[PDB]
Amino acid sequence: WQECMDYAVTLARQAGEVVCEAIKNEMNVMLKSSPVDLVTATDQKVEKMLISSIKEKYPSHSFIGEESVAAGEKSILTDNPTWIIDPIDGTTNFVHRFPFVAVSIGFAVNKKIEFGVVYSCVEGKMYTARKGKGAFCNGQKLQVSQQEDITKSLLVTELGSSRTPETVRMVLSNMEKLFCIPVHGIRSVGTAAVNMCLVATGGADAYYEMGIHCWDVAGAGIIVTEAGGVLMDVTGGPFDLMSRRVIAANNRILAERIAKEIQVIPLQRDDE
Amino acid sequence: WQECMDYAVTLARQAGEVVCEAIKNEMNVMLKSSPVDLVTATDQKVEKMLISSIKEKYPSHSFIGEESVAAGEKSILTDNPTWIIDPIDGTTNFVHRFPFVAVSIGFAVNKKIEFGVVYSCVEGKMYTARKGKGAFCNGQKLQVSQQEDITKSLLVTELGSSRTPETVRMVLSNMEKLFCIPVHGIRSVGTAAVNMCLVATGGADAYYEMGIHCWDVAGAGIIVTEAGGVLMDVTGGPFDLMSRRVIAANNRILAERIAKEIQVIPLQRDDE
Ligand SMILES: O=P([O-])([O-])O[C@@H]1[C@H](O)[C@H](O)[C@@H](O)[C@H](O)[C@H]1O
Ligand SMILES: O=P([O-])([O-])O[C@@H]1[C@H](O)[C@H](O)[C@@H](O)[C@H](O)[C@H]1O
Ligand SMILES: [Ca+2]
Ligand SMILES: [Ca+2]
Ligand SMILES: [Ca+2]
Ligand SMILES: [Ca+2]
Ligand SMILES: [Ca+2]
Ligand SMILES: [Ca+2]
Ligand SMILES: [Cl-]
Ligand SMILES: [Cl-]
Repeated sequence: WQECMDYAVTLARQAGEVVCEAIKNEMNVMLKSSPVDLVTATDQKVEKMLISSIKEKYPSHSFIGEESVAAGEKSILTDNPTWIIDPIDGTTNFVHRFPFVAVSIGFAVNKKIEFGVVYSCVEGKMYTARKGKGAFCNGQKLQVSQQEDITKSLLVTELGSSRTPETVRMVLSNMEKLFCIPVHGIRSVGTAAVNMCLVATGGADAYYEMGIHCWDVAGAGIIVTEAGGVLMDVTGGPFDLMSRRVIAANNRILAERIAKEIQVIPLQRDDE
Repeated sequence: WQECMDYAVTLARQAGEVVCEAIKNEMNVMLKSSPVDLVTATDQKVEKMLISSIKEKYPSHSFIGEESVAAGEKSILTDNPTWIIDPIDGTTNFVHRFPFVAVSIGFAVNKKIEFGVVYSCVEGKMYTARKGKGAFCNGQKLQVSQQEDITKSLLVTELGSSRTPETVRMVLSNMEKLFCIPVHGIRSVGTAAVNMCLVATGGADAYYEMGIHCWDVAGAGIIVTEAGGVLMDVTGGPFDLMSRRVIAANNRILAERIAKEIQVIPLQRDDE
């Protein structure tokens, strides 16, 4: 797998420069399922680049990509080596030139993530992790924080892609409960992968969100765990790559305290 | 005033050095008005260093410093050349190693801001702006976005320092109104100065918040305006550096719209 991983990094840095060059220019913004669900030509171009370059070196491997799924593909995970890709995580940020956009790649064999590569191109941070090998950012080994007291934690989360009054009110309600525990604060950088990568570095204590997809957490999840953290479903149950929900914390203590506070929003699984 | 400005940029970098060095070490985290209102020995020393270095060259100038005010000094602005200082804007981030901390310095004469210096030490970004000279970040001229459609804007704001149910509910409700207009999204990096600087670059279209202090925005405000932006009061009226309220936008079109949507949160002015 090291051959594939080293290849993924080269590919990530490559797709990374395409994105980071495109960000400097005027874009043609297009909508997908709503006026806030955006996509551009770069999202599509980069994804086709990645898939081709991968199936060119590894023709037997399967692929699960955000735009490919929107192109007609089904997001079904088998035991076969599968590349779970998100060409640009932070499309809205990308469109606005907000300094946080990443290229995310996850690789799963036997339905388990072997390695994850997350490239934050604007800042030039390459986050990588291989099962049992550790998590790193530009050669620097990562380690999650040791905070076990919720009232002294810094959390990260996003408001979501939905504008439905009920869904929104529930998200804000969950945000309120945690906020008033209280915790030191809540941050929102604009991308699931980076938010999680910040938890891995220890700059944030935990991340939680409902509404995400497999391509959002496939690369960063392994990075949090290899940094010493834990992944979990919002329900307190085990993490599920297709569940649309996740809690990426420094330790099990915060994860369960957070789970205890938030109310689940009904979501449709990616494998349905 | 240019001499003062040149001296300011130097002092800010020197302070930035100190802050960014301490951020990697063990620190004594103390409390101010509550368990979530923090301060560290670095906040205290950096301010003392700044005020002393300034008082040496310009002994006839006045100062307004967060920690000085906390120590008993009153935040009263006069027509005399006053240095409005925020040693560390983003103390909670500092304590958590969250990659966004800034040293802010605002210089006012006749109660108007002449220049501002904001140094984001972790990123090594020096934001500066003299009235009528333009705003720059590391020697590159800044310019706000041109979005006049609120439904395509990206806003930045913070949840605040209060955990009072009543207040937290107004903050989240104001957030709910803007989010469901809808807007493309809402971000929170954890520091008012940087949030405003991101608006000056165009990465975000507008920033708003009620609860900040004069030292939080004295430096970044001139950067937004010099970048082509506008500072406004939540009432839609002119900006009042001592009111605890602010709307820093790319243009008046968006600013007026935000002021229309949000509800005022009762607060004690800095001059009361
Ligand atoms: O659309 P995308 O920009 O690839 O990814 C989005 C980002 O990860 C965002 O932070 C998260 O809150 C959304 O749920 C995702 O869909
Ligand atoms: O305490 P400080 O970190 O210097 O300043 C705070 C930060 O700027 C924060 O982002 C803002 O939301 C608060 O209102 C400020 O008081
Ligand atoms: Ca998307
Ligand atoms: Ca994407
Ligand atoms: Ca994504
Ligand atoms: Ca403070
Ligand atoms: Ca401060
Ligand atoms: Ca501050
Ligand atoms: Cl905070
Ligand atoms: Cl958002």
